Amino acid sequence: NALQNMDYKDYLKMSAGNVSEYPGSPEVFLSEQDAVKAAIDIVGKLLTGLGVPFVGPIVSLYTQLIDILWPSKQKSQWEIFMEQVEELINQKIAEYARNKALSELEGLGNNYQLYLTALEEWKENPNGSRALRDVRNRFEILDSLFTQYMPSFRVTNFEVPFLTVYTMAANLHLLLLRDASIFGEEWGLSTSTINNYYNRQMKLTAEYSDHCVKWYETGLAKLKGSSAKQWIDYNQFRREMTLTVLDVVALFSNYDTRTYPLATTAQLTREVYTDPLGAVDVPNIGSWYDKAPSFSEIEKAAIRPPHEFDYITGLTVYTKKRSFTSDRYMRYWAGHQISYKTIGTSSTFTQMYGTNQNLQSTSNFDFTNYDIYKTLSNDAVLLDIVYPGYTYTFFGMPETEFFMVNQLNNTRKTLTYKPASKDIIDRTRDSELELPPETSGQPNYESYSHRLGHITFIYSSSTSTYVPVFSWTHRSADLTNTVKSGEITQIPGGKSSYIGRNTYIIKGRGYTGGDLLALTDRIGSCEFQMIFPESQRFRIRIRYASNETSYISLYGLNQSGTLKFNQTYSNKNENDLTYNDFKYIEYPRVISVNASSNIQRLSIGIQTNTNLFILDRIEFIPVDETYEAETDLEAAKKAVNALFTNTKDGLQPGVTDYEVNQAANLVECLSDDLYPNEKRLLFDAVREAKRLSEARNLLQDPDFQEINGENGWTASTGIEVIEGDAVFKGRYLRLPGAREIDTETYPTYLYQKVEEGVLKPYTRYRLRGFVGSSQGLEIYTIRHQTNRIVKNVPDDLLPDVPPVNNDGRINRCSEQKYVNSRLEVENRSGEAHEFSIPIDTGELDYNENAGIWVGFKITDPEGYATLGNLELVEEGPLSGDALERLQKEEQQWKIQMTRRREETDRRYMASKQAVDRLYADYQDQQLNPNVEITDLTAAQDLIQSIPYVYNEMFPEIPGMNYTKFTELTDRLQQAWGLYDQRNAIPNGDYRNELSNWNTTSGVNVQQINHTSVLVIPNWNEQVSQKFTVQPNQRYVLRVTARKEGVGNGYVSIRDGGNQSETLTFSASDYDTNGMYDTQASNTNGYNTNSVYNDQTGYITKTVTFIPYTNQMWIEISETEGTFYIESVELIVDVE
Repeated sequence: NALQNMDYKDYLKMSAGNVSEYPGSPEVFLSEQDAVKAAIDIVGKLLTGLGVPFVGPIVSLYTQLIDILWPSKQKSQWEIFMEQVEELINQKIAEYARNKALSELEGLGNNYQLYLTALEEWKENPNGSRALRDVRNRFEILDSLFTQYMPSFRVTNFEVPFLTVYTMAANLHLLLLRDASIFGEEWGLSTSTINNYYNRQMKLTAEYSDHCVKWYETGLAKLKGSSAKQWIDYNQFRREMTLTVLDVVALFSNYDTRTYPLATTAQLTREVYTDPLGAVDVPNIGSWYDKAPSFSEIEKAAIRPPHEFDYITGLTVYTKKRSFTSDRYMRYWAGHQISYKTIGTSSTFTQMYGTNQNLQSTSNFDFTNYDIYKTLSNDAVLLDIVYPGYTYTFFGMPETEFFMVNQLNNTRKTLTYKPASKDIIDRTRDSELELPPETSGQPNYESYSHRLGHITFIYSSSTSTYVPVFSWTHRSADLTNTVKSGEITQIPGGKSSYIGRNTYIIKGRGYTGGDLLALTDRIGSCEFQMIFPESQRFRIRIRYASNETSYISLYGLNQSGTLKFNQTYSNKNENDLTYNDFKYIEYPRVISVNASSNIQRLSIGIQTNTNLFILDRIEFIPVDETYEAETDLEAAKKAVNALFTNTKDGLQPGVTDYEVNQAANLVECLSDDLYPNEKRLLFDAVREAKRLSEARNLLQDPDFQEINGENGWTASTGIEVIEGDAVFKGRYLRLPGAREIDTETYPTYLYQKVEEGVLKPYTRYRLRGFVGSSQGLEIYTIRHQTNRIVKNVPDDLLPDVPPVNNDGRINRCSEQKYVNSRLEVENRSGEAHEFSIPIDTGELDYNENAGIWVGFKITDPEGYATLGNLELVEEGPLSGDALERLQKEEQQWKIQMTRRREETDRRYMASKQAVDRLYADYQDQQLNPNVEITDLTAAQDLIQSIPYVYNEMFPEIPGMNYTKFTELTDRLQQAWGLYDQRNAIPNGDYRNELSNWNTTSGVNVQQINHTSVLVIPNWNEQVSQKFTVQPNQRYVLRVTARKEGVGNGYVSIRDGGNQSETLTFSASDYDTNGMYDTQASNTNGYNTNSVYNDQTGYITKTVTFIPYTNQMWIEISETEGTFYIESVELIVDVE
């Protein structure tokens, strides 16, 4: 059969069996095919050697690339790359520029051959000075040839037709530079020489990428049109230029050996589309597209909008029949339902295409667990001629064969769609002409480059258009998101799973191998589902873009936490991102996963405040067993060193007491097993740092051991000292809210004076502290001016879940790590935990001894504060502007003080003279005989009139005259003290309320003008007392009282015999002789009266008395009205 037509030549094709007239149609026929076949091989080889830094695998990779780009076949592969695009866009590169480029490329080839042999020489003899010369020389020659020639491949006017050439050359150039950064130290390159190369490499990665994408996009735009025919051409360029340009560009980022120091697996997740399945260019008949929908109707119908990566599980095809007569008919694919899913879910999706009406039959296909690596389709036409001689044509698809390989057990199978048709015209279409397998030894079911992903459909009943369209995913994109232990695994954002939420996916431009995931204010979270078949430690890295600075949170893999991201770009749409708009962030927590055959989940979400985060890919980086420990050491070595000056024997003044404590906490993280000596030395250092903090701190009692002690903190009742609690190391203060009792509100306060003795002139100091959380906390600094700030600090450093778990003891290591990550978010407007307030001295004065007051207060009953690490430190001498403004405040001050010392010295000397008058000596141990209660109240009223006894804005703190006030009050009380000892009547001035007095129930003592006054409010009401006296001694009784209203007030004294005396008070005591109108004679003859109303007006009356018994009674009463008694006094008469 086959053999009887065969020619001897065909038969001598060892295995000669009728595919030796197209023996690799995608290998060596049309130049678009051979370009595509070569690009698919190249991409396929590069994927196996990403990250790999060893000389052996790199030599064999070059061996392979060189055999593809510079074969010894009679046509140049570079020429084929030009033809490919020249044909697609129908423009030829001008003769001279085309020939120049081909020359230079042939020459590049000769130089690569010599690089490869030198590289091989060096592998065999790595320390031979000849081999080192050779490999270095040949590298330097290639680099400068690339630099010379790259402009040759982007000649302006011809950027698009050159694009494949440009791409493949740029790729070699980036690989070349990569070699420098891995082999450079061994070739003898300087550190700086290597750095220059690496910097050039990263600049060039951006230039070449941005050029490739720009011009892909421009080329594609110029094939836009309005007809179906033009759509085919537009899509061809999309497909071919993805395979030949964008797939290569997407690898460029992985050639960075600093970011990728070991083997890395990349995944191309973009979909590509094979040409639509309808017949074209049928002799004397035409094409499916002759009568078809418009360009934009096909773009809409055939091409899926961006979506989460998916794979096909099932298909139901709907078949119709078409006849013009009964002799001849086509049954064809009229529409379909396709079932598919995302990774890891179990949720089946279904979509419907085309029509399902007026059907002949239905065909079902199950593809669960299989990849489809190849399709054979029939593009058929039905042609019929009917009376009276008119031709009718129908284009449709009556047959496909799906070639399948099992994902798990690797067996092969074929499923066929083939309804009965009769007398139709057929051409077969093989998917491998467009998407060939990789060139290995291996069969296509092992080496396929793409699998069938989805099936769309171009449908119009008007034009009888019924055309399936197949999309395809690259092999490098797995269906399980498996993460292996010996490599960096990349998982692009498109490979997230559907869990029921909408998801915003942006169209990628080629840079990333696929589409981009975006999180927004509308859709805040995504989930990934992954298989981890081995137990391993990893760290996570994320490749991202954003136009803001905010943070993400990560949940899953037995942990959760937060990560800051920094703005990467500004003033662009998210569709105009270029290479340099993408950066990396690294999560600083090592993840432990246990090996499991089931899915493990990681969810990523942004905060309430955040608008946009664009996720390109997440990366798993394997780490060994000591990585966590090594990085903890590095963190601690840094934080401790930052405490000290260069000589290591002092604190920098910008370093806070809180920071000393933070560094100490991080030292705790160190492993005793790995770093005992390093840990001991860092402990030694922080201990010394803490002692240094206490030495420079000008506050007494910074650890709060002696509250209300001498020359330390003065504190209101209720303030608590806490030790052994979260956030603060050692001891801190909790200030409660102000206390309400009935009408009165009693504030919480804490203050201390720093004395003049420890200060310096013309110097700046800083009050610093840490607030855990607060509301209504007032902080005061006082030297000459008083300054006040209010802090309201949020309670954002404690967690809402246990920070320890079972082990309920505090762990200062994990506590500080958590607190550090919270101080890392950006709110410094009065709500920062730290505070630092400046206080400036001018001249010093040991007499004034003004010092510096620091004060804290809460007036709000609902306020509070936790407060620690308090310090007052010297910053340094004032100079420049700060000094001038101080000399101004100071001079403004000295003027104020001069006025105020004058107000003081008068009120003072007046007060002091009143008190001087109370005594009959200069020692103050003897009272005058003649002093009465009224001399005491007068002194007291004047003492009360001394001003500036208290600070105006903080009255609990002493003012300039506190000392003067206190001295006179002590002296006044001493004298009042003597008065009561002298007074033979116990409690005669009612300073002990009503003790010693027998009273009826309505008698009370009231505070009138800061003095005790006995009140008798009604006439049924009485007071008396029996007390002892010396018989036959002359006493004098002195009564100071005010009688108001009708009637008389009486004070009666008697002995136990026949002696008694009665003093009478009445409102007649005030009535006045009267002006009697200026004694009826005064200038001109005008009138003036006197005043009978003397309200705040007591009268003193006296009477002498001799008791002839050792007992006496006093009795106080009234007939009516109200009687007020300031003092009853019974003293021995001096005469």
